[PDB]
Amino acid sequence: SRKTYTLTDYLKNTYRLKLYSLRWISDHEYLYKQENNILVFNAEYGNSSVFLENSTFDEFGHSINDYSISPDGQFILLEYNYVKQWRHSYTASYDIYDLNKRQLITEERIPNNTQWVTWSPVGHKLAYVWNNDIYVKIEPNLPSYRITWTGKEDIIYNGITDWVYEEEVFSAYSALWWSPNGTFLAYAQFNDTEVPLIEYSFYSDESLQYPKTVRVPYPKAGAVNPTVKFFVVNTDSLSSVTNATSIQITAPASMLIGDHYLCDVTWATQERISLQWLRRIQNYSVMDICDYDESSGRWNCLVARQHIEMSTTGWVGRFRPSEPHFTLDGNSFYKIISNEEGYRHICYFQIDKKDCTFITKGTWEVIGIEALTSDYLYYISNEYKGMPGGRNLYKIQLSDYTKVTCLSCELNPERCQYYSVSFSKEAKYYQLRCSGPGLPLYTLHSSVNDKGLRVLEDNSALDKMLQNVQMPSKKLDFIILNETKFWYQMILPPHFDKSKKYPLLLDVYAGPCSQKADTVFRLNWATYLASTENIIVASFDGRGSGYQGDKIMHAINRRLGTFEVEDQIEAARQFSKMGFVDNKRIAIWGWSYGGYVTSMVLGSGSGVFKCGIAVAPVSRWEYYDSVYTERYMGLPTPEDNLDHYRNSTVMSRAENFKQVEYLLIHGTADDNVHFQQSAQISKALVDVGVDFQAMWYTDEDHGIASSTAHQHIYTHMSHFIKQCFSLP
Amino acid sequence: SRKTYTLTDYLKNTYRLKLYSLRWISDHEYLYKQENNILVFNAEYGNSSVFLENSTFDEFGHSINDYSISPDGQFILLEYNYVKQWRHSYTASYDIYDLNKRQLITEERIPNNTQWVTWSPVGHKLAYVWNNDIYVKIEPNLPSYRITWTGKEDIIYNGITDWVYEEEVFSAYSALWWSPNGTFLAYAQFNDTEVPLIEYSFYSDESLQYPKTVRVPYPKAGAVNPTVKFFVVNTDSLSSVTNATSIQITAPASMLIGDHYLCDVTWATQERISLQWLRRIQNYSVMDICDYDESSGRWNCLVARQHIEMSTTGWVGRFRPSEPHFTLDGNSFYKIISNEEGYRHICYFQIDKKDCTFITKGTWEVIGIEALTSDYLYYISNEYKGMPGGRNLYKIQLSDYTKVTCLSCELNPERCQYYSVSFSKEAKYYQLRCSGPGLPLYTLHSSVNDKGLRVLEDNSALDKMLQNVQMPSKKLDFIILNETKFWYQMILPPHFDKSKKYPLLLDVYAGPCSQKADTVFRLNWATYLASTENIIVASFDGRGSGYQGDKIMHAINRRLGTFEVEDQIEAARQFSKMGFVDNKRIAIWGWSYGGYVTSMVLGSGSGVFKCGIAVAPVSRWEYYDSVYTERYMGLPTPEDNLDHYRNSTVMSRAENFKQVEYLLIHGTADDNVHFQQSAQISKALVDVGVDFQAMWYTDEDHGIASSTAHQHIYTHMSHFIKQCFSLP
Ligand SMILES: *[C@@H]1O[C@H](CO[C@H]2O[C@@H](C)[C@@H](O)[C@@H](O)[C@@H]2O)[C@@H](O[C@@H]2O[C@H](CO)[C@@H](O)[C@H](O)[C@H]2NC(C)=O)[C@H](O)[C@H]1NC(C)=O
Ligand SMILES: *[C@@H]1O[C@H](CO)[C@@H](O[C@@H]2O[C@H](CO)[C@@H](O)[C@H](O)[C@H]2NC(C)=O)[C@H](O)[C@H]1NC(C)=O
Ligand SMILES: *[C@@H]1O[C@H](CO)[C@@H](O[C@@H]2O[C@H](CO)[C@@H](O)[C@H](O)[C@H]2NC(C)=O)[C@H](O)[C@H]1NC(C)=O
Ligand SMILES: *[C@@H]1O[C@H](CO)[C@@H](O[C@@H]2O[C@H](CO)[C@@H](O)[C@H](O)[C@H]2NC(C)=O)[C@H](O)[C@H]1NC(C)=O
Ligand SMILES: *[C@@H]1O[C@H](CO)[C@@H](O[C@@H]2O[C@H](CO)[C@@H](O)[C@H](O)[C@H]2NC(C)=O)[C@H](O)[C@H]1NC(C)=O
Ligand SMILES: *[C@@H]1O[C@H](CO[C@H]2O[C@@H](C)[C@@H](O)[C@@H](O)[C@@H]2O)[C@@H](O)[C@H](O)[C@H]1NC(C)=O
Ligand SMILES: *[C@@H]1O[C@H](CO)[C@@H](O)[C@H](O)[C@H]1NC(C)=O
Ligand SMILES: *[C@@H]1O[C@H](CO)[C@@H](O)[C@H](O)[C@H]1NC(C)=O
Ligand SMILES: *[C@@H]1O[C@H](CO)[C@@H](O)[C@H](O)[C@H]1NC(C)=O
Ligand SMILES: *[C@@H]1O[C@H](CO)[C@@H](O)[C@H](O)[C@H]1NC(C)=O
Ligand SMILES: *[C@@H]1O[C@H](CO)[C@@H](O)[C@H](O)[C@H]1NC(C)=O
Ligand SMILES: *[C@H]1O[C@H](CO)[C@@H](O)[C@H](O)[C@H]1NC(C)=O
Ligand SMILES: *[C@H]1O[C@H](CO)[C@@H](O)[C@H](O)[C@H]1NC(C)=O
Ligand SMILES: *[C@H]1O[C@H](CO)[C@@H](O)[C@H](O)[C@H]1NC(C)=O
Repeated sequence: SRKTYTLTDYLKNTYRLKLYSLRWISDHEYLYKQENNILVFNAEYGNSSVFLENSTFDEFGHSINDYSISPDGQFILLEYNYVKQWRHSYTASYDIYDLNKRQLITEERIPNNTQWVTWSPVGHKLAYVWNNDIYVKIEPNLPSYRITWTGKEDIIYNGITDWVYEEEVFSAYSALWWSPNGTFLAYAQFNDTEVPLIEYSFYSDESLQYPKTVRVPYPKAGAVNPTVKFFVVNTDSLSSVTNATSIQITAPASMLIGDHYLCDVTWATQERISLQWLRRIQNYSVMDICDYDESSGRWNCLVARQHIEMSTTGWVGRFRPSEPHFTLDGNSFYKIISNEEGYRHICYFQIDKKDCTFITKGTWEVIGIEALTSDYLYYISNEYKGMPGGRNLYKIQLSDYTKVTCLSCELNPERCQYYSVSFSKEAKYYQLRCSGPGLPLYTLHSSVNDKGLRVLEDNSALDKMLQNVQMPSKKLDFIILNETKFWYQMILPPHFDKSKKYPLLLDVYAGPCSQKADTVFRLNWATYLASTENIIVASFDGRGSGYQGDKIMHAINRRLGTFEVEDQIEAARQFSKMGFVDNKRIAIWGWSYGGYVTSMVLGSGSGVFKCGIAVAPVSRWEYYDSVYTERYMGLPTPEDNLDHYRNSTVMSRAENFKQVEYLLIHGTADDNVHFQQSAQISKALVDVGVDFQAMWYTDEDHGIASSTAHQHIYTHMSHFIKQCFSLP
Repeated sequence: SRKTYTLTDYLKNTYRLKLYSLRWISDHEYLYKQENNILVFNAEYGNSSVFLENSTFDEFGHSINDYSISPDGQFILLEYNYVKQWRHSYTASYDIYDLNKRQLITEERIPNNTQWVTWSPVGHKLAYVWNNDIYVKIEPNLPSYRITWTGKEDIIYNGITDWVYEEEVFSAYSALWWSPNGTFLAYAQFNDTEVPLIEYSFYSDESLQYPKTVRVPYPKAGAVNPTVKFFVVNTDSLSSVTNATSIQITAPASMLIGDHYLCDVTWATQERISLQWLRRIQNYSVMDICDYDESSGRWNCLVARQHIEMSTTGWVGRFRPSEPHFTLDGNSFYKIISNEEGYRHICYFQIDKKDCTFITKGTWEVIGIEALTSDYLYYISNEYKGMPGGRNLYKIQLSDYTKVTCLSCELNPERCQYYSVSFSKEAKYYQLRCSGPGLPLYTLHSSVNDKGLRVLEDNSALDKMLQNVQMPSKKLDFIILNETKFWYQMILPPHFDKSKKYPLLLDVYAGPCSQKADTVFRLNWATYLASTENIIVASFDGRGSGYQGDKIMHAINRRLGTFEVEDQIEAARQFSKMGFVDNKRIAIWGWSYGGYVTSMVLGSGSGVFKCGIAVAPVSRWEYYDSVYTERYMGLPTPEDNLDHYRNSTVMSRAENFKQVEYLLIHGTADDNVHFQQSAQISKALVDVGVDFQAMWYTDEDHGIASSTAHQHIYTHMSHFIKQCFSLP
C-alpha cells in the first residue's frame, strides 16, 4: 500500500535498469564506460586503470556521439554529427585520435557524411564508405585508396546495403567484411536500378514552406528486387598509381537462373571465405566455400565443397540461413540446422563431405552458437525445464558429444532463467547477462574451470526503490490445444485476487518465429497498466511462433493472417475460462505485424473483444517489403499465391468493425510499414460506414520513438484503454 | 412534440429543397429540366413545349453528365466521362447532336480528355482546350483549327487557368472569352515554369500497390508566381493552310515593372475589349480599354483611356477588382467601387474622362450589378431595413438617380429578405430567387411594368413534411462594440425557453469579407444540433467581415489572425451575458479559414471554450496560396510583413491547448489547404505534450465531400460534440 508504477514513471523513466556493457579487447582485458571515463579492466583480478578520461575531449568543440578503438589500442575513432537514416544506417563525421602522440590526426581525414566506417580486426587499417564507394586507409594519417568508382546515390551501393538488405537480410548497414588478419576486404555491391521507389511527404520544421518528398528504392512484395555482386580486394597490394583490382566471386549457377540474395558472409581462414546464397523463393539455399588461388589471384569456389540446404515445410532458417562457425584450421564448421523431427540443432560439417552430423537432439531448439574452442563448443538453448521462453548457456565436449554441461541453469534458478553471453577474445572468460525473471544480473566467469569470478552488476540500487512501489507480477504458463502446449504470459496487478473479474488487454505480435511469452524482466507500458489500472496484460505464442520446432513455426507457411490470428482469439477465450477475467472487457493491441493481427482479430467479428489499438499495422501483404513478405507468402502471382494475398487483407474485414471500438495510429514518415497501409484501412472503414479513432504522427517513422512522440502516443493509448474499460 | 430533425435526416437527405434552375435562351423563352425532359417555357403565357426527351438518348451507350445547347438552338453539346480536377476544373468527352437532322456528328469529333468547351455566344462556333492548347470549330462537323502550339502539361496553359488562377482569381477553369457576336476569341496564357510544386501522396483503390505522388504547380505565399499573357484571335479569318494569328495585348507598362495578375476581362462592344490588371501587392490596379484597329489588324489600348484604381486602407475590391458593365455603345460603363466613406457603391464612368460619378450612396453596400437597359440599371443591395445580411433587387432610373425602386423588398417581407435574380436576354423578364428566411420561393416577373407573372416554385411539398418535425428557429440580431453594430445569428432549438442554460456551439468562418450572419434558410448540421441535441449554433460577423464597408472589412489588413479572432472570443462572452447559455459548455468549430480561427481561438487560453473542431485549417500563412494570402498579408519578407507572418501561426499557441479538448480533421489529398498545415499543428501539439483528437481522410480533398466521407466526418464530429457537452 505505497505508490504504484504510474504512466509518468514509465514515460519519464524514473525507475532505471543498470547495464554492464563491456567491449572485450584481448583474452584478458575489456573496456567499460564509467562516469564517462573509459576504463580497462583486468578480467582475472578485477583491478582497473583509467584508459581515457571525460577530460581528454573537453575542448573537442563537437558533441561526441560514439567512440571506437583500433584493435591494436594505438588509435581511437570519434563519431560525431550523427544523423540517423533507417533502423541501422546513419551518417556521421569522424576524427582519429593518436593515443601514443596524444593528438588528433589533422590531414587526410575522413570525409563529412561518411556512411560506414570500420577498423580491420587487427592493427589499425581503416575502411569507410562515402557517396556509395569504398575507401581504405592503411595508416590513419595517410591518403586513402579508392576501391569502387561506380557508387551512385539510390542506384549503386558499394560496401553498404540498400533499404531491404539493411532491414531484412543483414540487419546492418555495413556490407563489407575484413579477413581475420586484415589482408582482404570483401564487400557486396547492390544494383537498385529498377527497384521502384516508395514516396511520401516529410514536413520538417514549420519554417519549411513546401513539404519534402522522400523517395526510397523499396521493393514491395513481388516487385523488382535489387541484384547483388560480391568482391574481394587485397589491401596489401594497393597502389596509389593504379585503381584497385577488385575480384568478383559470382553466385552459384543454381542461384543465377532467377532472382536470389546473398544472405551470409563469414570468413573461415586467412585465405578461405564462406558465402550463403538464397533463392527469391526462400526455401532453397546454397553455401559456397572459396579459397584464395596463389597462381591466379582470384577465388576458387570448389563446387565439391558446396552444401545445399532446403525445406519442404517452409522457408530456410528462422529468418535466414544460420551462420557457420569454423574450426581454427577451417576444414570443418558447426551450424544450426533444423533436424527431421523439425527441431533446430547444431550440425557438424566437413568442408567436402556432403552430409553432416547432429551433435545435439531433443524437444527443444538451440538459440545460437556462442563460442568455439579446440575442444569445447558453447551455445544458448531453451532446453532447461523444457520451457521455450527460457534461455541458458550450455557447453559441449567436442571429443565427446554426451558430455553436455549447463553453465547457467543452476547459478540462481529463482531469479535467472534468461541468459545471454559475451566471451573474451579466446574464450578464457565470459560475461553472463541474466535478464529475467528477476532484476538483471551481470557476472564474470573464467572458462578454464567455469569458476564464477565476481558480480559485475546486480541492480540492488533499483531493487531498493522498487519495494517502495506496488509492482505487478508475471505468470508464465501454457495451455493445451490438440495435445501440444502453447505458452502465455500475464502481467498481473499487485495483490492479484484470483476471485475477481479483471479487465484484460491482449498484447500481440504473433509474427513468424516470434515469442511474446518469455521470462524477461520488463519495465514498460504493461507494467503501468497492471500496476496502476489493474489490467491483466497477457500475451500468447500461438501457431507460427518460434523456438518450438517447425511443426509450430511453419504452420502458417504461405498462409499468413490465418492460424496465428485464430489462435490469438482462441487464447482470449481460454482466458475467460480461467474465471478471473471480465468477459465484457477484453481488449487487444499490437504494433507492426502485431497491428495487423490486432486488426485481423477485430475484423473477424468473433465478438470476444470490446476494442483494440493498431500501431503501424500491415494491412495487406502486397504493401510490405518483398524479402519478409515472400519468405512466408511466396509471390503474389496467379501461378503462385495471389489468391491468399487477396484473401488476407484487413480491408475486406471492414464491415465487422461495426462491433468494436478501434484506434488506428501510424507515423507519416514510416519508411518500413508505409503510412499507405493505415491509409487503406481508414478508407475501407469510411466506405462501409464504421466509426473509429485515429492518430497520425507527423514525421515519425516506424519507431514512433522520438521523445515527445513516444510520450504522446502511450498517453493517447492509455486514455483510449481506460475509457474502453470504464476505468476513471 | 413529433419527431426531430435527426443526424440521419441531414446525412441521408430526407428533407429536400426544390429549386427552379432555368437557363434563358431568348428574351421570351427559357429552358427547364423536368423528370429529365428539357422543356422550353414561354415567359409571357407560361405554356411549354417539350424541347427534348429523356428518351432521345436512351441508347446513347454512355451515362450523360451534362448538356449545353448552341445559342442558335440548332445543336446540343453532350458531356460525359466527367472526371473532376480542382474546384471548377475537370475533363470530359463530348458529342454534338444535330437537332435539325436528329443525329450525332460522327466525324471530326471533340477529343477525349477535353479540358474546356464553350459555344460562341451566338450561332454555333465552338472553342475547346485539349492538352493545354486552344482549338476552334466553325461548324460542328468540320475540322477544327489549332490556335496555340505551346501548351505543355503543368507548364504552359493556353485557354485554361493554372491552379491559383482557377481558385483565387477567375473562380473558373475557363480562360477564354468570345466577343459578343463571336468574331473574336480572346484568351489568357499562363507560364508556370518556375512555380514550385506541392507534392502529396494519393492512395487510390487498394489494388494500387505503390502510392501515387500528385504534384501540382502551386505558389505558396511569397513564392514564385505564374506569369500571364493575353491574346485575341479572329475566328473569321482562319486558314487551314496557315497557323492562325493571335494578336497579343501587353499589360500596362505600370504593371510590367514587377509581378502582376490579369484579373478581369470583359467585352464592351464587337470591337472593344476591357482588361483589368492587378499588381502582386494587390492595392493598385489598372483598367485598359482596347479597340480593334482595322488598319493594323491589332488592338489599341490608348493610355488615355486607362483607369487606375487603388486603396490606402487595404486591397482593391472585395476579393478582386469589380467587373464593369458597359452601355450598348460601349462609351461608358458602371462599376462597383468603394466610396470615400468606405462603402461599396455603383460608379459611372466615361471611357476617356478620368473621374466617375457615384449613382448611389448610403450606409450600405451594393452587392452586384445585375442588368443594364437603355434607361434602367438593376442591382442587388443590402440597403433594405439596414441589415447587411439581407439582400434585395433594386432598379435605378438612368435619366434620374433619385428614382430608385425596390423591386423585391415588399413582395413578402415576412418570408423573403434574401434575393438573387436571373434576367432574360434583354431584361424583358426576370426570375427572383428568395432563399430566406422562409422556404425558398421562385417567381417570374416582366420588367416593362414590374408585374409579378406567376409563382414558379414555393416548396409547399416540403412545407407539409416540415410541420411534422420540431424544427429550430433562427434569430438574426446584433450587438454593439465601440458604437458600431456587429451581427450574430443563432439556430435555436424548438420550444426555445429563454430561462434555461443551453450549451452553445460557435460556428465560425471569419475570413476577410465573409458573412456568416445572414437571412438564408439552411438545412444543415446545425439544424440537427439545434433540433435533436438542443445546442444553440451561433455565428458572429466581426471585424474583417464584408458588406458593412471598409472600416469593418479592412480592419484586419496586414494583420490576419488578430481582430477577427479576438472579436470571435468577445462574441462568445456576450452570449454568456445573454443568460440562456451554459457557461461551462461553449464550443467552437469551423472549416478552412474557419478552422484557422477556431484553432487560434482555442490556442489563446481565454478559457471561454471547453472544446473545438478544426476541419482543414490553415495553420500558418506561409503555407496557403499567394494570391489569397498576400492580398491580406503582403509578402513574407523582412522589408514587408514577415514579422506578422511569424507572429500569427497556430503552432506557437500550442501550449495553451492544454486547457481544451481539440479535434483536428484533414483530407490527405487536399490540394487547397495542404495536409501539411494540420501535420504541422499535430507535431506542435505532440512536442509540447498536449493530448487531442485527430482524423485524416484518405484521398479526400478540401471538400471532404465524397458521399461516404461526408457522412463519416459529420458523424465523428457529432460524437465529439455530444461527449464534450455530456449529451446522450
Ligand atoms: C591489475 O593488476 C595487475 C597486478 O596485480 C596482481 O598481480 C598478480 C600476479 C596477482 O599476484 C594478484 O594478486 C595481483 O593483485 C597488473 O598486472 C601487471 O601487468 C603489467 C605487466 O604487463 C605491470 O603493470 C605489472 O607489473 C603487472 N603485475 C604483476 C605482479 O605481474 C595489471 O596491469 C593491472 N591491470 C589494470 C590495467 O588495471
Ligand atoms: C566538415 O564540415 C565542417 C563544418 O561545415 C567543415 O568545417 C570548417 O573547416 C574549416 C577548417 O579549415 C574552416 O573553414 C571552418 O572554420 C570550419 N567550420 C567549423 C564550424 O568548424 C570541415 O572542414 C569539414 N571537414 C572535413 C573533414 O572536410
Ligand atoms: C595475414 O594473412 C595473409 C593471407 O594469408 C598473409 O599473406 C600471405 O603472406 C605469405 C608470406 O608469409 C605469402 O605466402 C602470401 O603470398 C601472402 N598472401 C598474399 C599475397 O596476400 C599474411 O602473412 C598474414 N599476416 C600479415 C601480413 O599481417
Ligand atoms: C460581328 O461584328 C463584326 C465587327 O464588329 C462584323 O464584321 C466586321 O465589321 C464590318 C461589317 O461586316 C466589316 O467592315 C469588317 O470586315 C468585319 N471584320 C472582320 C474581318 O471580321 C460582323 O458583321 C458582325 N457579325 C455579326 C454576327 O453580326
Ligand atoms: C500598397 O500597400 C503598401 C504596403 O502597405 C503601401 O506601401 C507602404 O506605405 C508607405 C508609402 O509607400 C511607406 O512609408 C511604407 O514603407 C510602405 N510599405 C511597403 C512595404 O510598401 C503602398 O502605398 C500601397 N500602394 C502601392 C502599391 O503603391
Ligand atoms: C405558347 O403559346 C403561344 C400562343 O399564344 C397565345 O397563347 C394563349 C395561351 C394566350 O395566352 C394568348 O394570349 C396567346 O396569344 C404560342 O405562340 C407559343 O409559341 C407557345 N410556346 C410554346 C413553347 O409552346
Ligand atoms: C580509375 O577509374 C576511374 C573511373 O573508371 C578513372 O576515371 C580513373 O582515371 C582511373 N584511374 C587510373 C589511375 O587509371
Ligand atoms: C519451395 O516452395 C514452393 C511453394 O510451396 C514450391 O513451389 C517448391 O516446391 C519449393 N521448392 C523446393 C526446392 O523446396
Ligand atoms: C421522362 O419524363 C417524363 C416527364 O413527364 C416522365 O413521365 C417519364 O417517366 C420520365 N423518365 C424519367 C427518367 O424521369
Ligand atoms: C475516345 O475513347 C474511346 C475509348 O477509348 C474510343 O472508343 C473513342 O472512339 C475515342 N474517340 C474520340 C471521341 O476521340
Ligand atoms: C504551325 O505551328 C507549329 C509550331 O510552331 C509548327 O510546327 C507547324 O509546322 C506550323 N504549321 C502550320 C500548319 O503552319
Ligand atoms: C569525469 O571526470 C573525472 C575524471 O577522473 C571523473 O573522476 C568524474 O567522476 C567525472 N567528473 C565529474 C565530477 O563530473
Ligand atoms: C487443432 O489445431 C488447432 C490448434 O493447434 C485447433 O484450434 C484446431 O481447431 C484444430 N485443427 C485445425 C486447425 O483444423
Ligand atoms: C474597441 O474595439 C475593440 C472591440 O472589442 C476593442 O478591443 C478595443 O479596445 C476598443 N477600442 C480601441 C481604442 O481600440
